[PDB]
Amino acid sequence: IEDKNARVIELIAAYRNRGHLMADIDPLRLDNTRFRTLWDLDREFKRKKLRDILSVLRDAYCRHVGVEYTHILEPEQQRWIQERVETKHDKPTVAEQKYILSKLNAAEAFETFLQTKYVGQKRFSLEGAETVIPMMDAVIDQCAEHGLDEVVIAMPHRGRLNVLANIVGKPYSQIFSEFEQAHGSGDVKYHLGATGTYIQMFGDNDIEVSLTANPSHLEAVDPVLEGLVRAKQDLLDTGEEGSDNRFSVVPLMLHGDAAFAGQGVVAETLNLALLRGYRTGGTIHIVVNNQIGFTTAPTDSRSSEYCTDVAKMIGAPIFHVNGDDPEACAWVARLAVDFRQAFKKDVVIDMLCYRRRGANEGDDPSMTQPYMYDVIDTKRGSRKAYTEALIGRGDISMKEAEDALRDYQGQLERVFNEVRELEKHELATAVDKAMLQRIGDAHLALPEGFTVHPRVRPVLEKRREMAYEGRIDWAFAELLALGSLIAEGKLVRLSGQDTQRGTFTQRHAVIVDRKTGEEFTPLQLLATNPDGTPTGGKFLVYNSALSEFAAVGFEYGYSVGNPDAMVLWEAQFGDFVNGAQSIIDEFISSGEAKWGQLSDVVLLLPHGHEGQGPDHTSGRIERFLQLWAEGSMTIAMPSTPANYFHLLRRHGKDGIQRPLIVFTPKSMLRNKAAVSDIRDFTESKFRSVLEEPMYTDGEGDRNKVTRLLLTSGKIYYELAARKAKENREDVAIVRIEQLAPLPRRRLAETLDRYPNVKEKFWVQEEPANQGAWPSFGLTLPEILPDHFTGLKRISRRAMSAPSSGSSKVHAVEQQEILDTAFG
Amino acid sequence: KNARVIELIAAYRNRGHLMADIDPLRLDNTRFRLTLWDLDREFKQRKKLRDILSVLRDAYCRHVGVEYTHILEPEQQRWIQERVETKHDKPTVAEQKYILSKLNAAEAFETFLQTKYVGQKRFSLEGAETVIPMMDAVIDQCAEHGLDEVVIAMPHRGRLNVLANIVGKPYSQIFSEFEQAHGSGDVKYHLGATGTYIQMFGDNDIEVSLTANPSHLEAVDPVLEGLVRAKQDLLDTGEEGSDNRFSVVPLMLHGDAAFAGQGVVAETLNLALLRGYRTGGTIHIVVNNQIGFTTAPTDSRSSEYCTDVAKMIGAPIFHVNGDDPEACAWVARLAVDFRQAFKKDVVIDMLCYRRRGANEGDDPSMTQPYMYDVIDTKRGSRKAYTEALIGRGDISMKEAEDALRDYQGQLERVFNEVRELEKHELATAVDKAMLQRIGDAHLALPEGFTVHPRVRPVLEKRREMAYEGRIDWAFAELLALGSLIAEGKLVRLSGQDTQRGTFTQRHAVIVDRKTGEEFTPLQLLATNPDGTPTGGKFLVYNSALSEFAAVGFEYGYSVGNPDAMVLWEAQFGDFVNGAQSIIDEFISSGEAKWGQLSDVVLLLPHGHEGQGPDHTSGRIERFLQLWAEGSMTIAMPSTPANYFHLLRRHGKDGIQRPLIVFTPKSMLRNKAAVSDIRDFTESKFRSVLEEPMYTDGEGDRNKVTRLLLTSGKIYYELAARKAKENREDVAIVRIEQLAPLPRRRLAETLDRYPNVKEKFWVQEEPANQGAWPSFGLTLPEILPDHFTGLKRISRRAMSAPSSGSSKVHAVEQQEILDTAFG
Ligand SMILES: Cc1ncc(C[n+]2csc(CCOP(=O)(O)OP(=O)(O)O)c2C)c(N)n1
Ligand SMILES: Cc1ncc(C[n+]2csc(CCOP(=O)(O)OP(=O)(O)O)c2C)c(N)n1
Ligand SMILES: [Ca+2]
Ligand SMILES: [Ca+2]
Ligand SMILES: [Mg+2]
Ligand SMILES: [Mg+2]
Repeated sequence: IEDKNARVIELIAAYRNRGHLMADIDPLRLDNTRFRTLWDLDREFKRKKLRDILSVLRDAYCRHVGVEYTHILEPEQQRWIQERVETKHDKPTVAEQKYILSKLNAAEAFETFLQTKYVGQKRFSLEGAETVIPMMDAVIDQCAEHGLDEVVIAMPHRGRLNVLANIVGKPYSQIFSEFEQAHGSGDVKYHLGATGTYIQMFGDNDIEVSLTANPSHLEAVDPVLEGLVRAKQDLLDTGEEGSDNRFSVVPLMLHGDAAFAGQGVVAETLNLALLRGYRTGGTIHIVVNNQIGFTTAPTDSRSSEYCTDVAKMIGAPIFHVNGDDPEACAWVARLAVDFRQAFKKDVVIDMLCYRRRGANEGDDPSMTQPYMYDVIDTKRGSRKAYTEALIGRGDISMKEAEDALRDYQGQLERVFNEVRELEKHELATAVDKAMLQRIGDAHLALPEGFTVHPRVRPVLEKRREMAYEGRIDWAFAELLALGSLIAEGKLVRLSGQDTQRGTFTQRHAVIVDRKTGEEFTPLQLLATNPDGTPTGGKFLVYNSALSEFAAVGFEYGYSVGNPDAMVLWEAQFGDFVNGAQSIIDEFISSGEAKWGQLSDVVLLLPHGHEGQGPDHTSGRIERFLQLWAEGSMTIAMPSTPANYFHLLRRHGKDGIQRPLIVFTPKSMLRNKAAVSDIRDFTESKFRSVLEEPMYTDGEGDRNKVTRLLLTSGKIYYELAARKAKENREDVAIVRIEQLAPLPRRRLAETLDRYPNVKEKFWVQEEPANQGAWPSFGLTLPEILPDHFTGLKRISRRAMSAPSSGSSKVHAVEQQEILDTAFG
Repeated sequence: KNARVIELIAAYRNRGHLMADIDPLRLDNTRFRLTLWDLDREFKQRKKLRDILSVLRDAYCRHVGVEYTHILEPEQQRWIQERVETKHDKPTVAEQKYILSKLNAAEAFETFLQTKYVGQKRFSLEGAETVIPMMDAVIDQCAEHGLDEVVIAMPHRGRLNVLANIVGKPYSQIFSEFEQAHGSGDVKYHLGATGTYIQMFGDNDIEVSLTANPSHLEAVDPVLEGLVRAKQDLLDTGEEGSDNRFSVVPLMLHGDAAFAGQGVVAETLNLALLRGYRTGGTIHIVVNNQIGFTTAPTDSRSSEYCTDVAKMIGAPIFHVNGDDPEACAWVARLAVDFRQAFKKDVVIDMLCYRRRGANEGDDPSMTQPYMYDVIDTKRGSRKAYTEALIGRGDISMKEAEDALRDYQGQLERVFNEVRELEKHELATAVDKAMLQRIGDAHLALPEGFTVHPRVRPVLEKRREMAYEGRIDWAFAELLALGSLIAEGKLVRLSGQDTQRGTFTQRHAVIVDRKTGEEFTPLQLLATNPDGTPTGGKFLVYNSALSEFAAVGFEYGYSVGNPDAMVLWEAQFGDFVNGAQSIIDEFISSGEAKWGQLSDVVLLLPHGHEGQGPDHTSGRIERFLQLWAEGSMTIAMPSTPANYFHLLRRHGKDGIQRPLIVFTPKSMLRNKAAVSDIRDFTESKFRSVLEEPMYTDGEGDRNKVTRLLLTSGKIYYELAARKAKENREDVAIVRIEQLAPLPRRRLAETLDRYPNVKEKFWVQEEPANQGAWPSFGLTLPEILPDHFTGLKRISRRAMSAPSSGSSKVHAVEQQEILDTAFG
């Protein structure tokens, strides 16, 4: 009947849409509520019997795999999943089953060794979650089967050393070398990066496997992994910026259930997944879902059914899999890789498991989760269970079962023995005029039929004029630096919020056709020599998403992935970079000292007191200076276009991997005094300390100076204009262009040229507790006591905010600084 | 045939929104691009296919795109389905005229603002004015449900319009001393406000408020939630209340690019149904003008809609055409009804356009030439809706002309009113019985309650400490909070694993070994011995794994209820940098910027113990750098009793100021770090502490030639070394209150050591960290006769808070102790 056939259609849709709500995914079965005509079952429907349709639906959607995919908007993706999930799956070969068991044996023997040999390692234990090892193995093996080049992993602490041994393939001698509290991070080896080669067992392919470094800040590494992968993909000419659509470098990202639901950086990183500036062709996510977060239950950790519900944001398919079924876990891992290869989109695997040990050393987890731990106490391991089931199903003989147990024992013996044996042993930046002229000419070498917006056309003509006649402004000097690096063969990646045009309408790195909307990148012409051959260089410029945390994390990641790239991230205003504070604190400022991991990332932070309020005034110079330690970063605030040009060229050509923090201008972009001569680009270098041009080039007399004003940034021009207005020959203004490391020798040598100075003042726009004064006021009299003893401060008064909220108050305070400096 | 119909119905319900006419600009030209005899056949409840298809097209493919089949609760899917799939009778002309009056009021405000003042184009609501009759419908529907208050959080776009036409603030207050291509134009764009909404066609009124915010888009989102939650707790409504009304409604506005890119959005959505954070569902309005400064949506997000993040918590989503203010008002009322029925978030994606540019003097056709050639052909929302009402025969020409008179009068009124405005232009000690009561409370277990065998000694020890002394840090904290509850104060404590405590020291909540039932010993102190309530309460929760949203929430909670004691605890101080935007933009600076006060406490476990650079520092140097006179109190107590007095002073001083506490980890179990009963019953907070051998023992201060100034747990190590070597020539002085510096108490303490020849600031932290960067510069300036020649003893300056090796940590710690006694 038509009514009966309709009930079947509704039944099929119910299993496809909501079957996952009844699938037997929890190996602990904590929730019992979850589970709570006969003649029609043998009737054929449109041609299969109802019982056979219902058996296929129960096997596919209500067994050990919960499939969520009907939320996906692309019908072809829903169809692809449906077809692969709704078929009579042939059980794996005994060889495949034995191989999964061997990986479970290796994982368990590793955990047993680690928890028996050392005392304080329980909090990092993978016990109850060992099925993640044959699962990761299946991901990597499937990537090798597709002929891909590398799998890059990011993960937290749980099972880290097991992943090093059984996935990366690192030897025990390297893993437990100089191996080391009830809480906190263990050995530094729980944080370091690693590289290895994975060799297929039943295939003839190999693939590179790497693991990126990370802090204890859960999920903070997520955008770093994406950036590192994208840099590697651009190097291999694969993916978005490549010749092929393979995206042959795969991000494999591990997570914990509580961190995946609560950390905002997860959503920000998922949001990058299909962006032209940030896509990596889909990430394979594995959530180690042990249904606990330290002592916190999932009902206090999230407001949704699953810890993975955030991934619905980008229409990713989600697979909830029972961690006690390593075959279903391996099968889902392979399906995930196939989906990622077919659609270049993220796949999330929610592996339901348990945490056998506590949240900290000496923890009795039944104190806060008595019910969960009374169930965990009855649980046998996933290895013993999978071995028991294979004999139960008659898949392996009793002899084969004992050999598997002696493989376990041999694996345990080997790591004890190997660690026992280990314990027994224990450049010029100036360019030629022709280079400047070429970059100028590039702004007018428009494609045939291209229509420039009438307001952009004068910018291009003025850049040709500047290249040939001088008075080069800040925005053009930046493009002269990047353009000349591209001409020399360097990859330049520039990104940030509205960075193609520039927040202050100054950059125009990308220009838009007035009639078609087609994008044109003038600096990209520098990637080709006049002979028509490539330089090897490239200009990659993007408008970022409205993120700071993920975007800064990505760019840091990108510089790690390709140390030969020039990577710049620009804040809309330096004031918004505090949204990426975790990246600044945990990776950029400290990654080198903590993990030996190097980055040459540039942060461009528009900075300056101009009356636009406390969120459009400061990049927090004082915070970056406080983070600095010898050799960790370079911190600068250039006052001239040419000095900024030389700063960027020195950074890209010095052969050193060190982050550069630049406090960049806003109104000073259009200050007509803030322009440079051609000779400043062709016959000079970066100057960490600058004197007034009247003393280095003019008829100024340094011996008339009794008051020395030390400063940095745009306030120089205001100080210099007041000096000229009042003909103050008794006053000299010295700029500190490089704030960190302090240019001690150049500063001492410059000050020695003013012998009649009776008083020295550090002049700054920022409040007394901000800017360079908190560090300079303490460091300058200590590093140079014969020069800075008695150094006094001229600044805004100390404030709890970077500035006043009133532009009227700003103007009064600015004038007060100028009147004090010349009082 | 019947099967094809079932599939057709599901296709409209699930994907009809992909074909709905939601974009007023119709930028995507590919968006729109079994038999006719079956159309007249009745299907199964018995309706013709033509009728089923008309209802489905009207409900899902007109000016409203409905997303709801992702919702796992079947009763919620059914509720939406039933209200959306009905033959909707067109509104009454009076209702249409009311919607027009709100568009009249919205456009007259924008015309005035963009004509009277220069530099206002980047904040313009032009192209998005339909958000005003939409917000009006939200608030009017909340008043119709008899609710108490609507609290709004929004960015700059249409902020003053909302002040005038939603909050009801007069023009004289909005434009008072009203003050440039970029940034924030006026402080009025950031300030909080409060008003009363009076219904037009009803007899209800409702309070309407707007919370303060920085320019950091979406950062205010968790702050709004905390604020509303505190107001709900005060009204005894919602989760911690007698009724399930949740009578205070969060109304949260957003921009399309910020809603998709900011992680704090997901973190705040994640709080929506949590017992410690739920507010009964938030009404979200996304002002989706399909642009983010100069950035197109394809570079801003990886999903079809800017609102796709809201699917995380199964919120229903309504995409509505901003050129249809009737559909916009209808969806707003439906959203309020859903929120009231299910106590869950509702998201309204209002598709509109941004008439002006991203900054003053911007020509947005430079970067979006196609969008702006379409915007240039667009007539305003008010003129379009007026023209539509004329064509549909809903209003006569006289009625349309009277609507234009109403518009013209509203525009004249603002100009005139602003023209007229321009013409005029405590003891913290408790009694022994209080300590004994808090001790006894730990053993006053409910009938049949089974204590975990490892928790029972903690309870018994607490009874012992209360009566015999040697009170440890963890108990001293509960003595402070418990005594405040006994005095009638609401105490809210939360953070990651805060019920048990990260270091298994707190046990604020204990769990029944057999049933899992929670017991809160301090909640017994909310009742007097005679049985009457004190008016106090203990609200303690395990937070989600968030820092940004959790810190934002607690800050907002203290703003919502200034009489509450609100404490947020970091698992380790090292993770608080994930909440840097809240520290920088609200906690440290809200008072100076907006006059907005908070008494929030941040508890940051801190100390060098060899657990690595992410389990060592709460970054004291960063909080000290943020501090300015009167903004915050910053402390690092060394004794349980001093921490007790610090919390009691904070809760009872009648001052709304954040308190930053650097709390211990191993020092929780240090047997020397214990206090006597008399320290709680006959003392007070001590900003400076001397060694007990000089204040209570036989020590001689005149023998001291070397003074060691320090803070925190390193004191005990310095004191133990002094004892071991009998170093009478050395004295150790602790600075318990780091900010504001206790200048007088410090000077008076140091005057008691006349023979001191050298002074050293001793700290565990690297030289560029801890208190030395600020103290090394401030102490010789504020007290030159005491600290000229002050020298530092510390770890060497580092780019990380510590070494990654516990072996390196131990060597460096011993080096500090040997230098201090060298
Ligand atoms: C950003 C951040 N916040 C807090 C912590 C402290 N912390 C360490 S483990 C833990 C609970 C983690 O739960 P989950 O994500 O489910 O992982 P699991 O330990 O269960 O594998 C927390 C809150 C952290 N390391 N990082
Ligand atoms: C956290 C943060 N990052 C960056 C900015 C700078 N910013 C100001 S407006 C803008 C674009 C906003 O787009 P959208 O959210 O769609 O709002 P709209 O201006 O279109 O209403 C940005 C990136 C900011 N204010 N806050
Ligand atoms: Ca370099
Ligand atoms: Ca207070
Ligand atoms: Mg977990
Ligand atoms: Mg927008």
